[PDB]
Amino acid sequence: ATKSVLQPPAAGSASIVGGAGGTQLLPKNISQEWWKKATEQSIIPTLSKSTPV
Amino acid sequence: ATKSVLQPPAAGSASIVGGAGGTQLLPKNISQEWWKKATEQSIIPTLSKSTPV
Repeated sequence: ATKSVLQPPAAGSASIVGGAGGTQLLPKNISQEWWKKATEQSIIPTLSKSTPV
Repeated sequence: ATKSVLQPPAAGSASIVGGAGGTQLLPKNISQEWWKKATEQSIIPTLSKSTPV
C-alpha cells in the first residue's frame, strides 16, 4: 500500500505514522501572532483635574 | 442557369460551387474576438490575514 500521513488514513492505504504512538511525530506550527483582544483604556486620569497628591 | 453562391441555391438557379464538395470553397471570416464571460474574482486571499501553513 501507498503511505498516508493525514488522519484517519485514506482507504486502501497504510499510515506512515501507523506504529504505536506514531501520531506524536506529526509536525506543529505554532503562530508567533496571538489571538487576543485589546483591553479597555483608563479614562479617569484624562477626564479629571490633575492635582498634587 | 444564372449562378448563385448562397446556400441552398435559389430556385431555377445553378450554384457556382454546385460541383461535388464545392461548398468547402466558400470563405468564412472567423472573428479573432471571442464571446467569453469573465469569471468571478476570489476574495478570501484579499480579505483574510496571511499566515504560514
